[PDB]
Amino acid sequence: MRGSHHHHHHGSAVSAKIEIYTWSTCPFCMRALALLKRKGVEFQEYCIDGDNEAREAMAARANGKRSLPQIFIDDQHIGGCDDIYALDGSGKLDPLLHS
Repeated sequence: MRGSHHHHHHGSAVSAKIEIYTWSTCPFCMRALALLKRKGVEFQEYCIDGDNEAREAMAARANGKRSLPQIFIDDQHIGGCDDIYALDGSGKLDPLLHS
């Protein structure tokens, strides 16, 4: 196990769980995607183009909301494009990501 290792009782290593439900061609979804990509974070996109079932699954987790996109971090609901950009503008997004 050669290398410069970091020790702080992590045990098994996980990182921020970031999810975004999208339509690929939605300009608001695209805008939210761009922000996340710029940050360089690892995340999961659920592109649900024309997928009615997945939308109902999304709405179940997002306060019944069916608007796109819907964003989650560590299983907490962040909201849509405006929401994440508002958090970033007030310096609240990076420590959720989480740095």
